[PDB]
Amino acid sequence: DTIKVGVIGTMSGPYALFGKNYKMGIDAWVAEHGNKVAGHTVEFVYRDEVSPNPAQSKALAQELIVKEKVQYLAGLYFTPNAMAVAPLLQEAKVPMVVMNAATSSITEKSPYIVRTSFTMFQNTVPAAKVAKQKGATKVAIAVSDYGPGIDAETAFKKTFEAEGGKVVEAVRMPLSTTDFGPIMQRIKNSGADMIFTFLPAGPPTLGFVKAYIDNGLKAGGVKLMSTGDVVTEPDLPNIGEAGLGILSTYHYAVSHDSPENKAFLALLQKGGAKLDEVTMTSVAAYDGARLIYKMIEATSGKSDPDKAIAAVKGMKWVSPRGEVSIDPETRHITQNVYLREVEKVDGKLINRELETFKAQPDWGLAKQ
Ligand code: NA
Repeated sequence: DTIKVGVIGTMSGPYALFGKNYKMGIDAWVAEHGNKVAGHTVEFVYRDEVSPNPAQSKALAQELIVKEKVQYLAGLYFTPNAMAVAPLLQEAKVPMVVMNAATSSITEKSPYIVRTSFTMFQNTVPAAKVAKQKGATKVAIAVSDYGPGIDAETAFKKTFEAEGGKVVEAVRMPLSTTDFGPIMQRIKNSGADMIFTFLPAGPPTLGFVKAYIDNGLKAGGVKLMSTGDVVTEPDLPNIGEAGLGILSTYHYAVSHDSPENKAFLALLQKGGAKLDEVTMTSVAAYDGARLIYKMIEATSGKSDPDKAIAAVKGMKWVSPRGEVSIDPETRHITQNVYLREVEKVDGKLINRELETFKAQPDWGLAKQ
């Protein structure tokens, strides 16, 4: 009668907050909705992804399938880890609800993947539109050198150049980069008036932003446009008031002003989470738990991945982030993308949402 769900996330190490947020978001879901579905108890089992390490995530998934007999897998912070698990799913008859990894093609790697996070194209196409609206003419792109960074670079170049913008520099930064000073010097030298950047949220984003400020680019009038990965709320106090004014596009802000988001923050606090630790992976986990409960109801708690996936395709609901749906073609969450600016409101640094771009699909797949 117990159905287990195996959640793989960054539970320890440099990215620990992001995996802790999967547990926070699932705990919030359970605080509201309970742990019973279709006459079964649902139990979430957590395993630690740690870092980009495909073989490790493959092995964790296989252990969860064999030893824990999970009916569903979920989580996956890093793209390469999600890619390692994807080819297992159909033979194992276990769906995977991706709660972060954001490279567009992940959903194409199995019929049994559904994604409740975001894609890089989805958030980057609005960033390029806003860059043009804000008067940028020459942009330097700097992205981490792996799947989602390459998607962000491609999306920004294509969209910005179609708007008449020029990309004057494009740097793919190794994931291991910790000293960002030389990159900042290269950007200065390029004469770009704006930077567009993505790095995975965690130490790389903190380092990049601090170098952008401390090397004087921000005060020198080189504006920063990022995806929201680069300015996650728990790092705003670590950047401090020097981060005021940084622009980003993203599908979720802790400051989102809606009744559903206010209720979600209350549930996070009631499930045991702290507000200044809340990140985007919590909302992807909360919505991913909704989809898992729907799949269990649709299948009466029996393993039947074809019926489970069919039940979530086309589903529409109001998330804490805004109105969302699962596109049946891509199995990716269609959602608003917001333009935000780092602001201080009632003594707190937040990403204030200034503009909405409604109902964005995964632009990386939508024109195929
Ligand atoms: Na597809």
